[PDB]
Amino acid sequence: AEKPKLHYFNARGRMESTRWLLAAAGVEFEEKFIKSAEDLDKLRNDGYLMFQQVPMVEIDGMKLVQTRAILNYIASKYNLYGKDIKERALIDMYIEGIADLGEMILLLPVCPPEEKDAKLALIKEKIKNRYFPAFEKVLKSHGQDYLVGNKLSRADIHLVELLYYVEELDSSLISSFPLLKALKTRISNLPTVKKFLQPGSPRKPPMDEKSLEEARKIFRF
Amino acid sequence: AEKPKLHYFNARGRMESTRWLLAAAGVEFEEKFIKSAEDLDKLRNDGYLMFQQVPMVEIDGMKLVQTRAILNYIASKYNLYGKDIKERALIDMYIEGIADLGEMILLLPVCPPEEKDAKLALIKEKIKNRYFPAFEKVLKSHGQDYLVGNKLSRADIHLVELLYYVEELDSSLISSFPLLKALKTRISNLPTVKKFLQPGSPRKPPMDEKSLEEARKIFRF
Ligand SMILES: N[C@@H](CCC(=O)N[C@@H](CSCc1ccccc1)C(=O)NCC(=O)O)C(=O)O
Ligand SMILES: N[C@@H](CCC(=O)N[C@@H](CSCc1ccccc1)C(=O)NCC(=O)O)C(=O)O
Repeated sequence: AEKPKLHYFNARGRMESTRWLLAAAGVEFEEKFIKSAEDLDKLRNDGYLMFQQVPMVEIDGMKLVQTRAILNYIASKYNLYGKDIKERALIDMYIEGIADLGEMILLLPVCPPEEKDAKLALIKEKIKNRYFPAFEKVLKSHGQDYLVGNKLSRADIHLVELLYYVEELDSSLISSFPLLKALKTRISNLPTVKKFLQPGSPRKPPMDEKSLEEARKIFRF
Repeated sequence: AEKPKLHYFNARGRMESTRWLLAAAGVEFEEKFIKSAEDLDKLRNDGYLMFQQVPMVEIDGMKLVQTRAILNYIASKYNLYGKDIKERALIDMYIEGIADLGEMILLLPVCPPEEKDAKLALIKEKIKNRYFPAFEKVLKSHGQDYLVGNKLSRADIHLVELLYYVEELDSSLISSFPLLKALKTRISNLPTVKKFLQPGSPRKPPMDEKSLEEARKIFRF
């Protein structure tokens, strides 16, 4: 209990951006998986989850419960949040555009089957016209290697993680965006991220039929 | 252009928590309203909106675009974000539970009319069982006047703003939560917030038939 213990089920879900921030920061974590609905209710009843939900992360003696509260703490603790407030204002504006798009991709497996391909067509229109041009534009304006202060931050890890999810959606979207392609390569070869991308890591896979089935059972949605 | 200029339409919407944070911090702002869809496209074409959307806030020479990026900057600039990172980790966990609930109430006027009362019944179940007990519990644990460091922060203004929206939904929900009732009274009598609650302020009203009509026209949803 010096190693962060991330409480969640065995899936990408809402824990994955934390798994990537901690691993890129070189921190080693421990995971306690929720296998059943009763695993989640025990957690609730013991007073571990402030709003009855997970992600939950035991770190520095706190039972931290919200995604954005978990990430903001880790990003500050490990110097991945910029040097001053004008610098983390640019990081929050970029990474919140990334969480808007990321929420669309995250929830797409739960979409009503009629809607599913209309939603997917809308997510590809947003990537082409709105989100990727915006980020191509900040990398093109300063011509530096990193999104914000010519120093690695959480905006780069949160953006590259998303570029991996968009590549699984359709590997053709990124092709007209050369500076994003370059940033993906670059952050993917950093030793901490490279370790994480390798075959034995705590990194999780796409949601399939059986994970979504387990997710509906545990979280009763 | 020393006064922040908040760009949005003339409604509560996603700008209202900024209107409350700035006003409680004693800052005076200016508002440029979007009246039409073309008012929004001019803004887009001039390169003011990074992801083609509003809220947008011109502050300290930045055209800041995301809600959480706007609020995090103002809250840091005006000392409303806690003293250290363990203190803003508690503020982010509390205020993100408040934004979950607040998103439900915000979007309720746009819900499909079949669904509307089932959604409203669900929001009242969440308030009674999940969100208000959680906050009653932190005020009861330390017995202090403020949610986080016995000093006013953004967690108190964001929570009281919500207690006003829940009171318009159903004035009976808060009654079994005495310490929240007390915090509402207390923050409402601070001179900056009191000024804002008074009849001539930049504070906005509930969404009605005609505001939602104007909102669908400007934002094409
Ligand atoms: N805003 C919260 C959201 C948390 C949340 O919704 N958690 C879900 C689990 S994450 C849900 C999920 C499942 C499948 C795919 C994506 C997300 C949960 O615990 N549900 C039980 C409850 O509400 O009582 C956060 O970011 O931490
Ligand atoms: N995550 C963004 C969300 C921004 C957003 O959705 N903005 C809307 C305006 S806010 C929408 C709204 C309307 C009525 C009631 C609640 C919210 C917008 O500009 N839409 C145009 C577009 O997407 O191209 C934020 O927090 O800033």
